[PDB]
Amino acid sequence: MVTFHTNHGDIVIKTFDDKAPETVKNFLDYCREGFYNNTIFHRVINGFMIQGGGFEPGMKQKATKEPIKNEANNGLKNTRGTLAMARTQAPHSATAQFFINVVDNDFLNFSGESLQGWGYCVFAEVVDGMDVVDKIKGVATGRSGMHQDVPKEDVIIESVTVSEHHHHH
Repeated sequence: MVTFHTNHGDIVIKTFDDKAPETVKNFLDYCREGFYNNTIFHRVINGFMIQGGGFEPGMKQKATKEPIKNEANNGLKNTRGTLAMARTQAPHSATAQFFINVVDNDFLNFSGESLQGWGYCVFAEVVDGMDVVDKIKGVATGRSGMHQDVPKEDVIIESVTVSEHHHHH
Protein backbone atom coordinates (compact mmCIF):
# COMPACT_ATOMS: atom_id res chain seq x y z
CA MET A 1 0.00 0.00 0.00
CA VAL A 2 1.17 3.50 -0.80
CA THR A 3 -0.37 6.72 0.46
CA PHE A 4 -0.01 9.99 -1.47
CA HIS A 5 -0.31 12.81 1.07
CA THR A 6 -1.65 15.68 -1.09
CA ASN A 7 -2.69 19.17 -0.07
CA HIS A 8 -6.25 17.97 -0.72
CA GLY A 9 -6.01 14.89 1.53
CA ASP A 10 -4.71 11.32 1.31
CA ILE A 11 -4.96 8.97 -1.67
CA VAL A 12 -4.43 5.32 -0.68
CA ILE A 13 -3.46 2.91 -3.46
CA LYS A 14 -2.78 -0.80 -3.79
CA THR A 15 -0.11 -1.88 -6.26
CA PHE A 16 -0.60 -4.73 -8.75
CA ASP A 17 2.85 -6.29 -8.24
CA ASP A 18 2.11 -9.55 -10.08
CA LYS A 19 0.70 -7.99 -13.23
CA ALA A 20 3.06 -5.04 -13.62
CA PRO A 21 6.23 -6.01 -11.74
CA GLU A 22 8.70 -3.67 -13.46
CA THR A 23 6.22 -0.79 -13.32
CA VAL A 24 5.49 -1.31 -9.65
CA LYS A 25 9.20 -1.60 -8.83
CA ASN A 26 9.96 1.56 -10.78
CA PHE A 27 7.05 3.37 -9.02
CA LEU A 28 8.17 2.23 -5.48
CA ASP A 29 11.81 3.18 -6.16
CA TYR A 30 10.69 6.72 -6.99
CA CYS A 31 8.45 6.83 -3.89
CA ARG A 32 11.19 5.71 -1.49
CA GLU A 33 13.75 8.11 -2.98
CA GLY A 34 11.53 11.12 -2.34
CA PHE A 35 11.01 11.68 -6.03
CA TYR A 36 7.31 12.46 -5.84
CA ASN A 37 7.76 14.80 -2.86
CA ASN A 38 6.72 18.30 -3.92
CA THR A 39 5.54 17.19 -7.35
CA ILE A 40 2.17 18.39 -8.57
CA PHE A 41 -0.84 17.11 -10.47
CA HIS A 42 0.08 19.22 -13.49
CA ARG A 43 -2.61 17.98 -15.94
CA VAL A 44 -6.16 17.78 -14.57
CA ILE A 45 -9.05 17.04 -16.98
CA ASN A 46 -12.43 16.40 -15.36
CA GLY A 47 -14.34 13.44 -16.80
CA PHE A 48 -10.98 12.02 -17.97
CA MET A 49 -8.02 11.76 -15.60
CA ILE A 50 -5.62 13.58 -13.27
CA GLN A 51 -1.89 13.29 -14.07
CA GLY A 52 1.09 14.07 -11.89
CA GLY A 53 4.50 12.99 -10.63
CA GLY A 54 6.82 14.81 -13.01
CA PHE A 55 6.82 18.52 -12.19
CA GLU A 56 7.57 20.70 -9.15
CA PRO A 57 5.73 24.00 -8.59
CA GLY A 58 6.51 26.35 -11.47
CA MET A 59 6.44 23.51 -14.03
CA LYS A 60 10.00 22.57 -12.99
CA GLN A 61 10.43 19.10 -14.50
CA LYS A 62 12.56 16.72 -12.47
CA ALA A 63 15.24 14.57 -14.09
CA THR A 64 14.21 10.92 -14.28
CA LYS A 65 15.75 7.47 -14.59
CA GLU A 66 15.79 5.43 -17.79
CA PRO A 67 12.23 4.66 -19.04
CA ILE A 68 10.53 1.34 -18.39
CA LYS A 69 8.92 -1.43 -20.38
CA ASN A 70 5.21 -1.00 -21.05
CA GLU A 71 3.43 -3.81 -19.18
CA ALA A 72 -0.04 -2.95 -20.51
CA ASN A 73 -0.37 -6.43 -22.04
CA ASN A 74 -1.34 -7.58 -18.52
CA GLY A 75 -5.05 -7.54 -19.26
CA LEU A 76 -5.93 -4.75 -16.78
CA LYS A 77 -8.31 -2.00 -17.91
CA ASN A 78 -8.12 1.73 -17.29
CA THR A 79 -11.32 1.81 -15.28
CA ARG A 80 -12.23 4.59 -12.80
CA GLY A 81 -9.79 4.56 -9.85
CA THR A 82 -6.91 2.76 -11.55
CA LEU A 83 -3.46 4.26 -11.96
CA ALA A 84 -1.63 3.96 -15.25
CA MET A 85 1.76 5.30 -16.49
CA ALA A 86 1.82 8.37 -18.65
CA ARG A 87 4.16 8.21 -21.63
CA THR A 88 4.94 9.77 -24.99
CA GLN A 89 4.52 8.20 -28.46
CA ALA A 90 6.99 5.38 -27.91
CA PRO A 91 5.25 2.58 -25.98
CA HIS A 92 8.32 1.97 -23.75
CA SER A 93 8.90 5.63 -22.81
CA ALA A 94 7.28 5.85 -19.34
CA THR A 95 9.45 7.28 -16.57
CA ALA A 96 7.89 8.71 -13.39
CA GLN A 97 4.62 10.33 -14.50
CA PHE A 98 1.36 8.50 -13.71
CA PHE A 99 -2.34 9.32 -13.90
CA ILE A 100 -5.54 8.25 -12.14
CA ASN A 101 -8.52 7.48 -14.33
CA VAL A 102 -11.57 9.34 -13.04
CA VAL A 103 -13.99 7.60 -15.40
CA ASP A 104 -13.71 4.38 -17.34
CA ASN A 105 -11.27 5.28 -20.16
CA ASP A 106 -11.52 2.21 -22.44
CA PHE A 107 -9.73 3.96 -25.31
CA LEU A 108 -6.44 3.82 -23.27
CA ASN A 109 -6.55 0.01 -23.11
CA PHE A 110 -3.91 -2.25 -24.66
CA SER A 111 -5.18 -3.92 -27.82
CA GLY A 112 -1.92 -5.09 -29.42
CA GLU A 113 1.87 -4.78 -29.35
CA SER A 114 2.09 -1.88 -31.77
CA LEU A 115 2.39 1.93 -31.84
CA GLN A 116 -1.34 2.40 -31.78
CA GLY A 117 -2.29 -0.79 -29.84
CA TRP A 118 0.07 -0.62 -26.85
CA GLY A 119 -2.05 1.71 -24.73
CA TYR A 120 -1.37 2.65 -21.14
CA CYS A 121 -0.16 0.29 -18.40
CA VAL A 122 -2.42 -0.08 -15.33
CA PHE A 123 -0.27 -0.87 -12.30
CA ALA A 124 -2.30 0.07 -9.15
CA GLU A 125 -5.68 1.28 -7.96
CA VAL A 126 -7.16 3.68 -5.41
CA VAL A 127 -8.58 1.84 -2.40
CA ASP A 128 -9.29 4.89 -0.19
CA GLY A 129 -9.60 8.57 -0.85
CA MET A 130 -11.43 8.62 -4.14
CA ASP A 131 -13.19 11.57 -2.58
CA VAL A 132 -9.80 13.28 -2.68
CA VAL A 133 -9.36 12.21 -6.31
CA ASP A 134 -12.81 13.57 -7.13
CA LYS A 135 -12.04 16.88 -5.39
CA ILE A 136 -8.81 17.26 -7.37
CA LYS A 137 -10.42 16.37 -10.72
CA GLY A 138 -12.83 19.26 -10.15
CA VAL A 139 -10.33 22.10 -9.52
CA ALA A 140 -10.07 25.14 -11.77
CA THR A 141 -7.37 24.88 -14.45
CA GLY A 142 -5.70 27.07 -17.02
CA ARG A 143 -2.66 27.42 -19.27
CA SER A 144 1.06 27.42 -18.35
CA GLY A 145 3.64 27.82 -21.12
CA MET A 146 3.19 24.98 -23.59
CA HIS A 147 1.01 23.10 -21.05
CA GLN A 148 -2.77 23.12 -20.66
CA ASP A 149 -5.16 21.93 -17.94
CA VAL A 150 -2.68 23.06 -15.26
CA PRO A 151 -4.43 23.70 -11.90
CA LYS A 152 -4.55 27.41 -11.15
CA GLU A 153 -3.74 26.55 -7.50
CA ASP A 154 -1.04 23.86 -7.28
CA VAL A 155 -2.28 20.41 -6.29
CA ILE A 156 0.80 19.12 -4.54
CA ILE A 157 1.92 15.64 -3.55
CA GLU A 158 3.66 16.58 -0.29
CA SER A 159 5.02 13.09 0.36
CA VAL A 160 4.45 9.38 0.05
CA THR A 161 4.38 6.77 2.78
CA VAL A 162 4.60 3.04 2.10
CA SER A 163 2.66 0.45 4.07
CA GLU A 164 3.63 -3.21 4.14
CA HIS A 165 1.78 -6.07 5.77
CA HIS A 166 3.66 -9.36 6.24
CA HIS A 167 1.89 -12.63 7.16
CA HIS A 168 3.32 -15.69 8.93
CA HIS A 169 1.62 -19.11 9.04
